[PDB]
Amino acid sequence: SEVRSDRDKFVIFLDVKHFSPEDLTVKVQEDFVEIHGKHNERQDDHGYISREFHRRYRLPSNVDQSALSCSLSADGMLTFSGPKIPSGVERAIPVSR
Amino acid sequence: SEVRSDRDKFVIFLDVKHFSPEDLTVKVQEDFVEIHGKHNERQDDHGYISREFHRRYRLPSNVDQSALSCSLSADGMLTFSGPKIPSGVERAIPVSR
Repeated sequence: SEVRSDRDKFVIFLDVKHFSPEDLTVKVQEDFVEIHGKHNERQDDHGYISREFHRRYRLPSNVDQSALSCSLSADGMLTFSGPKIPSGVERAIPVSR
Repeated sequence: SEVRSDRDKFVIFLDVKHFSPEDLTVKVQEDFVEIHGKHNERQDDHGYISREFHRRYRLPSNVDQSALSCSLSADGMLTFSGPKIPSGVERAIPVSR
């Protein structure tokens, strides 16, 4: 987990390496991002393992909830992001190298 | 997880370091050991995290189900064990050093 928020955007990075994309759900409700995962795996000798989590995050009030995106990388990182809407009211300048 | 089984006993070791003793349940049913854990934690900014698992293990038919024990170590290791009942039918000899 890393949650980053700047003037331009809000981003959640969440390591979910033990989960398949179909195991995950992401919902936004009442100004919270709600992320759930559940993965079940058969073991040797008729055992099984279930891994499960929930993560609730507060969503800043200026994130555009009509422009949210979420993706899962091949290496198991979930990225959830949204741009911030300008309200009309120091500014970092990128240094290229 | 490590599951060990010798002529004397059956032992499950399971790392549950993110769980409190009150978060865990252990049940034996239909020749399976069923271990569950769920731990919820409040975060900063009104977030929360839930961690949850299930682990089902087959219990050997010769384990004495009247003499099962389970404990959680300070460092978060769960040990579940039972002795085997002698049936009446090579044998390792310990080497002390």
